Amino acid sequence: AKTTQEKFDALKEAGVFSGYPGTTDAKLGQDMTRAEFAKVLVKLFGLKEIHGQYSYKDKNYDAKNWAAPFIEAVTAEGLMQGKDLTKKIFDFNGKITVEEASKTLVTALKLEPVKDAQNKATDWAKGYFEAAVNAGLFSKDANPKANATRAQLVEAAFAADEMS
Ligand SMILES: [Cl-]
Ligand SMILES: [Cl-]
Repeated sequence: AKTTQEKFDALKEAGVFSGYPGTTDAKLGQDMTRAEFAKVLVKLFGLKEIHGQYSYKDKNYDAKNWAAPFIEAVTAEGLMQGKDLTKKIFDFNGKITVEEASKTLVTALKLEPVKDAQNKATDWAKGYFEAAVNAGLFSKDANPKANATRAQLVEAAFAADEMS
């Protein structure tokens, strides 16, 4: 049984997660931005970065934003969409949620959302969260609406990698 720390160390070795300067602390209790999570997905699934395309209207979403090539890759791949679709806002500094991460991973693994799933997720996500739980990516007792912890994302990424 690998611990969350051992799963993180393996993912860091692989270039999927990064740690922090000066310490071996992986901050497993802390949160992750949507920009960072798009980079995680690009590394985890070996996606091509997309330069010189900008699908969203967020302020400071341009060539000087380090995250755009990753955000564009997960967008073209169908993994992430904006937080709001009429204004085309990605919310790159916003934190990724359990249920958002669930939808990305379920889609990337070509799994099927569960129809008429009953759980605490936002309506759009109930099926994705349920599919993610059933695949072992998140615990049934996780809060789907919460910001996902780095621990949770490590576990989910690790499991997804094994399924691929
Ligand atoms: Cl921590
Ligand atoms: Cl969990």
